[PDB]
Amino acid sequence: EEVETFAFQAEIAQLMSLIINTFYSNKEIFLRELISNSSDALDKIRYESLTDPSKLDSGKELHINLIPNKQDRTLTIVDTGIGMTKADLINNLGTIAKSGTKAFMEALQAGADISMIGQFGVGFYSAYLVAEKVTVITKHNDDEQYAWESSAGGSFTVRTDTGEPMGRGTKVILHLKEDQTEYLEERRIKEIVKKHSQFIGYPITLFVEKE
Ligand SMILES: CCNC(=O)c1nnn(-c2cc(C(C)C)c(O)cc2O)c1-c1ccc(CNCC2CCCCC2)cc1
Repeated sequence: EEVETFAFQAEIAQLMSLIINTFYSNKEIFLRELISNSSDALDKIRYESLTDPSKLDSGKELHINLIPNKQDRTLTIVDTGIGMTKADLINNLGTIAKSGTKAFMEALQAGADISMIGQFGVGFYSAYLVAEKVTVITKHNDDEQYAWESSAGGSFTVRTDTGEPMGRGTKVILHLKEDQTEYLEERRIKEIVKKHSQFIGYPITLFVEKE
């Protein structure tokens, strides 16, 4: 193996129903959240590079790419952000899933708008509105490349990854549900990016396919 399995420390089930009962009607939100996460990690590497420019030896270009693949039924979002160590990976998709759900449910009960979801650290899980499964590949300067994977059931895996090296950053592959292929269409992606992510301060490039 060298594959490790972790049980969700929270009810990810409770998070998932909250996300359904909050965004099922506007699923395109997932793109906003993932792009927003990318921008966050890009801000971090930018910031660290100011004090230590050798942080950029793993890649100088700071960007976000979107890659639909109809044949595979995947939407992939790549960024050249700071990436996650193994511990960052578990902290951000596991640990925070518990405390961030708790925090976000409290704020919603007190009247906060749903659009705050990203601020409670659980925006990533909106991906499960469109994806049956999600793989996260990540690389941080201070660690090896890892692959995280979950169908948002009771568990997720982490493994040392041995695919193509990214130099630094994070790639999220959405294995879309059969009924949500619309997020593979160029026009659709474009509209969502225009609508939600126009103020993102890094270039966001859609890779259109040939047909
Ligand atoms: C420890 C240093 N590493 C990073 O922080 C990092 N590196 N890559 N990413 C990253 C993560 C995701 C999701 C899988 C969680 C992503 O879609 C894209 C990313 O670049 C991240 C990342 C980790 C967490 C988040 C979530 N931020 C919530 C935060 C809460 C307080 C308000 C401001 C925003 C967003 C991006």
